[PDB]
Amino acid sequence: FADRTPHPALTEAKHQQQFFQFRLSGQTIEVTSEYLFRHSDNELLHWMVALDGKPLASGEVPLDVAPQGKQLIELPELPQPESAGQLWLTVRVVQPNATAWSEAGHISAWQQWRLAENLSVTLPAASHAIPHLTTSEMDFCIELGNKRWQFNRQSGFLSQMWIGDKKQLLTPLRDQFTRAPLDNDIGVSEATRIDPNAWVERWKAAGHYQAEAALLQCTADTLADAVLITTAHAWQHQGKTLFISRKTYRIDGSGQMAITVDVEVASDTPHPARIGLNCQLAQVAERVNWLGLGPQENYPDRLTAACFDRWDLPLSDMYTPYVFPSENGLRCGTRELNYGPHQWRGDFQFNISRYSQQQLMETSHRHLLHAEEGTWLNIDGFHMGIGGDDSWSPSVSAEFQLSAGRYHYQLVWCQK
Amino acid sequence: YQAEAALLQCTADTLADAVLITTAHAWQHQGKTLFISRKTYRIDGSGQMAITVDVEVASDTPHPARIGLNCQLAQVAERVNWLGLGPQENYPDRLTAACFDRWDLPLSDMYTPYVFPSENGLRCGTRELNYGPHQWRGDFQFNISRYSQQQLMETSHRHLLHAEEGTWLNIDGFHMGIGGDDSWSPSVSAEFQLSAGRYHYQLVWCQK
Repeated sequence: FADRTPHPALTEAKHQQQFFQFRLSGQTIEVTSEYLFRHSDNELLHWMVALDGKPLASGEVPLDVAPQGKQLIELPELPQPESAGQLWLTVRVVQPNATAWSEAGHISAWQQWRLAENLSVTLPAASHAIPHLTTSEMDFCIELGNKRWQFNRQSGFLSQMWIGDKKQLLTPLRDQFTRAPLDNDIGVSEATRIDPNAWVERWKAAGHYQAEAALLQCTADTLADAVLITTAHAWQHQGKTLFISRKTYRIDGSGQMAITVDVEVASDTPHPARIGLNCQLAQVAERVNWLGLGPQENYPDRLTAACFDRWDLPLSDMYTPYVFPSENGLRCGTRELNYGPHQWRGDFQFNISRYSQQQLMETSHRHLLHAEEGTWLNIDGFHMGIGGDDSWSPSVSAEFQLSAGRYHYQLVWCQK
Repeated sequence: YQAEAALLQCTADTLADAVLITTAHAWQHQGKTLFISRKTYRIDGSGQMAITVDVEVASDTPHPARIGLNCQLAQVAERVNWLGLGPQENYPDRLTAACFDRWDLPLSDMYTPYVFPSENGLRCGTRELNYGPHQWRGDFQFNISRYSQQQLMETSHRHLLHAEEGTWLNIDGFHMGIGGDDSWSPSVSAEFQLSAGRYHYQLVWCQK
């Protein structure tokens, strides 16, 4: 920024430009120096092995590598844990002494790998409570203890949740296929010249910002130990169907709501910017805690600098204050998200903030944004890349476009 | 090749207009779990059986060659009719020559008689498959023949293969590439390996 505060992209540059490259083969790390003239005389390697966030083993090794040379670091016998989960190894190069240009402790290079995974073969514990279904003309209502869910039979969405007598939502949980466009999406270098190939022009022309959801199906069924809700919606713009979404909600005796989503996208509509859900939660909390890539904003085509771990930040750090407001603050590769009493589990990307996508799209300057009531949550199964080979022509590469035609993802929503 | 399926869950439920069966299995080899598979079968009043499959693959097992279903059908028919890429054998990294259309061939043309027997006769990008009274719909790759995968793996020469009773059907949601930059070192490119960790696909099985 003009005051010399970093954008999140600066960390991506730092990581790709590092002077140490790493390879893993079994228990061995090979370190390669990309210095041309200096010996690595102010460098030590810290390694850590963690199991879904929890530390297991750790260590340090001095680096003694000639310019353009290699060093092989053998790791100790790593622990075999009992429990399920993925093991992660992280190495970081630390400069122990100050230089003319850096403090003591400066981190100059890092890298992360997956080690052994143990898949979870334990079935969930059978609860004695059965959720109860009530049918009115307008609603399906499910009760279990103090918890209550309500589904609107006309719109076909989850419209409210109660813990005790405290409402949890200000806006229903609905599909989202759009983002507040980024500068790379807008694709303009001269204010007088509009490119009809820019992503934002293609999305407005196809009617992605105006598309209306029509209900096809909304049904409720009692199983032995669960209530199952089934919905289907079609998004249409002037006759043409753009997207179809089929959903199941399974509410069991443990309180957990499992959401399964299947989406179809018309092959001749421009590929969508995302496939996910959004809602406005009623409560504002101070912290956000997640298990996934972080701690800074990261996107499918800008996530090599980010590391899998357990991260915990104040809500204000989950918003990037770009001077021209846009979609911002995404975290990819996430397995668990905790915010107030809610927990979401799955394999998803999310962003969380006090500004809606509609507000970020309508506002030309960051100082004109005002915090809305509650918190906006966007949870995505899939998200398009951001591009940036240039900013005045489409720059997202074909492997980061959502072009598959059919998409599946699942979430669990529970109260921790 | 030796992995054994252990049952985790098998449950049945009546809905308003359907029966729903739920199963889960784990494939294990000497303590280690390689794959988990969760399935639902929904049989409705129209006769159609909808199958939904979700698979998890351990990140440190070598990526699998395919993720699908197989069975041996009791009947032998003369023709195979499908809507999808064809008419010749095609694989995810060799399908640019094939064209989407409605194809109809005798069963014997769905087998490629390579002199050294192997996996053969796959058709990708398929939306509908008809064989005798059965119809399968979805988005899948399939192969159909009188030889099992076990027979093709054990037999060194094509003249020593014998037709089994009935027809073997393999229906895949996902299939690895075949490679061939060379044949004496791993040659499948990373975009054709099944490395995603989690996989979903669905089929409808009905009687036309």
